[PDB]
Amino acid sequence: GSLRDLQYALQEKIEELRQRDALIDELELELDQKDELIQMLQNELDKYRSVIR
Amino acid sequence: LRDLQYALQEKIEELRQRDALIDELELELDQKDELIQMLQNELDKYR
Repeated sequence: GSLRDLQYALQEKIEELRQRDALIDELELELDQKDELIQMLQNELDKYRSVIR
Repeated sequence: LRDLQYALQEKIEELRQRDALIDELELELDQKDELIQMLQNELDKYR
């Protein structure tokens, strides 16, 4: 009764954590991609300012 | 049954931590998007 309520709440939290963890993985993946893009962009700009920056 | 309450409390705390991290990560990627846009606008001066 109370036991079942607790069991469900725990199980719910465990399922919530796994979704949270999956989201985090996707986010960190997205971050690395944007990081690489920022580098590509900065390197590209540097072609034009190599000597004078 | 105290074991279940302690277990639940720990998961609650962990969920709070996960949620805080997600907020940070999301703010970060929003900000990387702005840098990217800023850098593209800059590159457009050179093409």
